[PDB]
Amino acid sequence: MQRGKVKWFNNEKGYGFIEVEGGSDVFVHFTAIQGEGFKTLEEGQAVSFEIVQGNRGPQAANVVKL
Amino acid sequence: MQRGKVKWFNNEKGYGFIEVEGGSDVFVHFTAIQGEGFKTLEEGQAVSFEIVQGNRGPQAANVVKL
Repeated sequence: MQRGKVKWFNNEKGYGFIEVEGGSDVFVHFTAIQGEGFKTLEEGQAVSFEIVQGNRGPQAANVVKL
Repeated sequence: MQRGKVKWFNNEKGYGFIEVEGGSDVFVHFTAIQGEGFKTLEEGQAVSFEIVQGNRGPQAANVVKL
């Protein structure tokens, strides 16, 4: 994967951004989150993930709570 | 976003392909499958998905079983 920290995530809207070292923030949607738990993330949370290119540009995939 | 059908899926390894009417097959990994329950797909199952590009080439995302 790749590593970063959740910059913010709105659990009502179902999206937020992941902050990365030496890079632009990366959009994260709830559908990308891994695990049986409720599909939410919280400010400051450590994650591993993959950057993929969709029709709107870069986005996270395979987002795992560390 | 579009629909297709599962071409095949190797349950042990957790990946397979979705076949698209008039288009190329799309690789699908279990981590893209939405919903609760054991992450798996069955040959012939209709699905909705999006296509993203990662380091390995095009792959499915937001795979929903219809």
